[PDB]
Amino acid sequence: MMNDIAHNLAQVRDKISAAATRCGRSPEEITLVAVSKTKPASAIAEAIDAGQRQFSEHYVQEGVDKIRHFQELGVTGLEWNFAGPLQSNKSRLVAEHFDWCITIDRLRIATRLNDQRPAELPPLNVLIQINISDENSKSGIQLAELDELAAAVAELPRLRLRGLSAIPAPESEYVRQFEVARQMAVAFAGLKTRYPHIDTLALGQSDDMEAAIAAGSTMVAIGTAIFGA
Repeated sequence: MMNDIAHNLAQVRDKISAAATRCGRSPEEITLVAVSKTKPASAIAEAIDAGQRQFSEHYVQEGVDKIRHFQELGVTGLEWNFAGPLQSNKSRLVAEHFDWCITIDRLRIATRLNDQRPAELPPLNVLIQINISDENSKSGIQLAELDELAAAVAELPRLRLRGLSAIPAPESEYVRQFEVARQMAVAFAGLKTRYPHIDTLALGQSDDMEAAIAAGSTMVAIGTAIFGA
């Protein structure tokens, strides 16, 4: 027998592996992040018992409480991503506790995170979020704004610019999912030619995973398919 979370993780990892191989990539090129927002520490603990080490949280206090909880238990090897929209007033908590911030879309927030990172911690890994296809969102920048933001973020020494992220508008057609993901892959490839250690393209959830992986995503973030509704 397996518990549901372990079963689900095995299923998702296998789908990712098959997609990678199918498009000529090594499965190791794709990092699975478990989206644990709204799920209790006990659920994360089951995921950890099933080998999962990287988790994404959307709400600052919830995430910090979980991070502290596992620190207190002495659980090692975890990586925590903050992937919610970040309000200025909560930036210090993120800077003090997270390993990655996925949603950088303004210089002011990057600068605060940089300035609030404790001296004893590694630099905070960051991705610049692109609004690639969502006319109904104000989160993420337009691609035309990327050069300006990336140059500024790259000069913040307590951050490490690692690449790009995006959450496309939901799309029913595979061909459109792929076209949008391809646009992100092109932007990502270009960024690599201009900055060091650009190695992360955070793109794709369950319904658009196949398109994202085929296009070049390196980091997929899955919630419901791991933890249930």
